[PDB]
Amino acid sequence: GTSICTSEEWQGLMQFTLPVRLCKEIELFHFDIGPFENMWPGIFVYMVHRSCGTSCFELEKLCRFIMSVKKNYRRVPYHNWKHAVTVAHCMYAILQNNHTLFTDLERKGLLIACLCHDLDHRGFSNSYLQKFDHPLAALYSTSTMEQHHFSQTVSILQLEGHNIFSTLSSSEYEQVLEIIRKAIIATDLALYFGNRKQLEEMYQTGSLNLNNQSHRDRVIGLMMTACDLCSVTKLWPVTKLTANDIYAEFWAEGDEMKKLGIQPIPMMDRDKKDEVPQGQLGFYNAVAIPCYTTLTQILPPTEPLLKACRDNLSQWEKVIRGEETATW
Ligand SMILES: Nc1nc2c(Cl)cccc2s1
Ligand code: NI
Ligand code: NI
Repeated sequence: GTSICTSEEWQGLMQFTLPVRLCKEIELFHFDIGPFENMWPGIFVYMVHRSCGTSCFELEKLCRFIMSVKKNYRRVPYHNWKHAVTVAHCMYAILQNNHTLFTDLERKGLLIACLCHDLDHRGFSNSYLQKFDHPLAALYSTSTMEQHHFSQTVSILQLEGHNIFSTLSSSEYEQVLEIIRKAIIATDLALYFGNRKQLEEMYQTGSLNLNNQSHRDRVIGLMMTACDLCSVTKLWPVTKLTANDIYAEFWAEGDEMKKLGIQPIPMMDRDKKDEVPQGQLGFYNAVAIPCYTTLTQILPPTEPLLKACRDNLSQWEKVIRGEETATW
């Protein structure tokens, strides 16, 4: 089912104003929402306003939406409200450096998609649900969770006075849902591998063209992935801390696989922490680097995200060689 924010919750956010000093920081790729928990909702409003305009959605309908989107996230270590807003910010940063490539309808859809992309997450992966045949795996055969995430989004839209997209033409309403659906589905990392490879080939052969709708969906696809993984693009100490959350969640799933007579993969096994560095190294070379490498080629203003990822790759190599500092 679906939860609704209180009258007290959405009204408090409307009064919200972003401290002056933050306006300058929020624009940067490396900005870290972490030290500002109370502000997160109003941080998103700010990004929506700056990107899509103040007269984009009715403020009340938007604020009701956001605080209900907050409440429908779970107290899991990683795939939580904190993550949703961190992905939204990275998208906002990309959009601001690439504003005129994307239409007004796309930007609003992509920002909403990022905030909604992990809705009602349980801390269990696609592997888990399909290995053990959860009812979600039978209803959604591929990209299982990502389909539930979008289904959750639509359910929140259908709440009393929550529909932010109502003041669009019925044709544009169809379009923005499809943009959102295609964005949320693209966060399934299984799909990423094929997407990047294809996008790379289209760029090298020069056939890439943003006026071709199928190309746009793919670039949007890579952008979604870039935002999903942006923890690997923050400053090393922030990157290190977030990893602890990702693994805290991985390990609790491993704790379930054991009882049902399965040795879970090394990455999810809490008695196998020693492999974590080399696992990150592998994940950067196989997924992260190539994702930010390709995105930069397509959108050169996004280059700082790749610089920061190369930076964190280097720090994981340092941890492997035993050169690790304290960092808490
Ligand atoms: N830093 C991050 N690491 C991972 C791994 Cl190892 C698997 C899947 C997603 C992510 S995000
Ligand atoms: Ni997800
Ligand atoms: Ni995510």
